[PDB]
Amino acid sequence: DFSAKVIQGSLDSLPQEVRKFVEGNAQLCQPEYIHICDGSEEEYGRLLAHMQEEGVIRKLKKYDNCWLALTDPRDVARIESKTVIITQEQRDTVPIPKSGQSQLGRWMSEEDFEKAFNARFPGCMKGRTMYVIPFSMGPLGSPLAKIGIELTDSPYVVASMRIMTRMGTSVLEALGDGEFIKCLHSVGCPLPLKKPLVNNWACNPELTLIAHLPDRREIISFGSGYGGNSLLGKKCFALRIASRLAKEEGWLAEHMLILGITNPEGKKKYLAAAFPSACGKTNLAMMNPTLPGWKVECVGDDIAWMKFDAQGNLRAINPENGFFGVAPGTSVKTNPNAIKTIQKNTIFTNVAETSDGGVYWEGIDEPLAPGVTITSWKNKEWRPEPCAHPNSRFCTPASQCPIIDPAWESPEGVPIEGIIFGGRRPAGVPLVYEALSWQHGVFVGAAMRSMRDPFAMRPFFGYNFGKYLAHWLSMAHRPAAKLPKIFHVNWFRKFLWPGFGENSRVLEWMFGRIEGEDSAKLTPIGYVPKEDALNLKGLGDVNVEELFGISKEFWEKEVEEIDKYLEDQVNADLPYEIERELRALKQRISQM
Ligand SMILES: [Mn+2]
Ligand SMILES: [Mn+2]
Ligand code: NA
Repeated sequence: DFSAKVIQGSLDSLPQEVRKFVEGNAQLCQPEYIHICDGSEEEYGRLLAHMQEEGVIRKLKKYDNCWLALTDPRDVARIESKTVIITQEQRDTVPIPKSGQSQLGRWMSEEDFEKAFNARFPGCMKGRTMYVIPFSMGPLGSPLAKIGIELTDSPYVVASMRIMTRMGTSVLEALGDGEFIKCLHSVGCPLPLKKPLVNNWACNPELTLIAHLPDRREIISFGSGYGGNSLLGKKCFALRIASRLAKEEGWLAEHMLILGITNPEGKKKYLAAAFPSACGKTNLAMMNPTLPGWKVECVGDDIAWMKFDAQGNLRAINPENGFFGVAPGTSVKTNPNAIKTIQKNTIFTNVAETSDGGVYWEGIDEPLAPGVTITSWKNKEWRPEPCAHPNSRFCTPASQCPIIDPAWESPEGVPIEGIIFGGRRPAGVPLVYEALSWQHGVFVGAAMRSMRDPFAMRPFFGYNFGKYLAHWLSMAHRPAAKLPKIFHVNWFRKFLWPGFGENSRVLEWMFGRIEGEDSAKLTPIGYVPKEDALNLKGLGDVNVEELFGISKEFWEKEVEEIDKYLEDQVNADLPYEIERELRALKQRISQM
């Protein structure tokens, strides 16, 4: 019994299964106190003040209620070599490759994990508070939303999870006796400290391990307090666990932005998009379009959960409640909507601090006022090695985005009429092309690169990628399902295209193609825009010949390399339809 150690809330008031989870890991981890989070503003402010008192965070006096954390240099990102999924058979988690290691995930046996678990978690929270975070992934009470409970010994995680999810007493009420994802986290530094504490950031880099057990509905993470390792809603739940749930239940959990686009007549369409690059999604999702009368609005910039309703519409929600964006490259010039979002109630991690209480990073594109000296993320003076860590972050409420979509919290979701795959390619791949079919579209997603990153999901596949491809293809056999039109974009051909707000011109063409305009020319790789199909007013003389140019020699090599990749990495689980599209594309290119 742990009722004596409860410092907020009550074990009695919890649902029986939530109590089992809290009390069981309390017995294992042995925390001093147990804090059931209510999600309130009072709880949030006093927790920030407590982190301030202990040197864990610093207040940023320039802004309204903004904070800065500086971490141990050994704990600054997701570590893929210590990120694992546990199933009975390895084959269900990753395809068995013909050669070498799998690039599509990392499996660990139930037995191996059991040893690792017992060598870490017993007594790991000694002298620390165990925070119980009840959180909803998606608008509270949405039919697409899923609920979880995160146990953690890190106040930084609690604060960050308040921004990145809906959390508090309301989630416990909405949950009741229903199912939830069990999330267990520890920084892995029980008191008294065995190891020395670096920069007031508790971590155990040697024993760091981020484990997923989809069959048990469990995420178990140890040793890292950073981002995707500690905010277990973000990658562990929303992509890795969710994609397995999505396979079982007939929906999709994807690494996609969701944006709403409006034409000058007020007609609205929603698009989803997967890019492998860090900045690529936020650039597009928070874009200021340069075309007169066109509007762009953000539903989300990272995760999309998509399900077909009874009318056959692919409905999407953003399961997150905030933005955990990469800080470097966030420019006052070329990303003003993102900068506006972060001016209040934002937790920054590993960015540089100015003398006047502001933030700084590489690519901010705003010169500092005279006198203003910079302190780097290592807490030392800096003079124009980088001032901010390249994977440094802002953690900010989604509601504060100036162009947040009015339907971003709609429980039914938004109707996805188009899915966009993206890649940074210097040669060969045109500005934009549209997939010939759903099956070809799935192949396009599988052939993405900028290391190859199919669906932008390489580090996040929750199960076998071959079976993931088969799951995608199976959507074409759902009764009366209106399949989204699929496109591939490449802003970075050479640079022949300005990009930024001008990409709205490419989105107009996608919009019109969805409406059924004959504004397309057929090519061996798919449909491209016609001569004069794009709106180029205000751009001068852009080289549309070389920009939409399709070289026989390039694409011959491209399909060969895709063939080798998919044969090697997906192997026996590669669905016939993907191997068909590959040979079909190979054949179309041979006839050029
Ligand atoms: Mn203290
Ligand atoms: Mn992401
Ligand atoms: Na610190």
